[PDB]
Amino acid sequence: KSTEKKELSHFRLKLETYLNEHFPEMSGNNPFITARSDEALTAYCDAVAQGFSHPEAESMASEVLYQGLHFSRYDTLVSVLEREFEQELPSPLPERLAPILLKNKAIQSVFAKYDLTDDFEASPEYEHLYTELTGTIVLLIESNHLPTI
Repeated sequence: KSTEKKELSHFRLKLETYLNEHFPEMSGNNPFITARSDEALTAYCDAVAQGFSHPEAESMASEVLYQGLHFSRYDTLVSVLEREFEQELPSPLPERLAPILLKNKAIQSVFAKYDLTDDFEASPEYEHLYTELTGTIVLLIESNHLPTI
């Protein structure tokens, strides 16, 4: 129960950091962070109870913590912008535009066609997504409809 407070704080901090970096749009969601940190703790306490070591328990609790959060739309937009638009939109623009593009109806309508599972980026369909996003941003720039500031 001291262990449980210490572990809970450890899982919460890891998830806060991970969201801050990869899902900034979700990073202030206290209901999710509380609920997901609680789930990871239960996985940890279960594993210990069933005979797993501390490192084993922490490892599998971390898989619980991060479950369904391996694919990041934010990260994908940042990468597209850095790899493909480096000349037209150099740093720090990728980090500033990606959150706004994430709210753009053209960009959303592209991501919505795909099943963004944890293993999506390894998927054949990743390359399709990436090319489609690149093409959309080209159109946004050429039509002078790129979101600003």
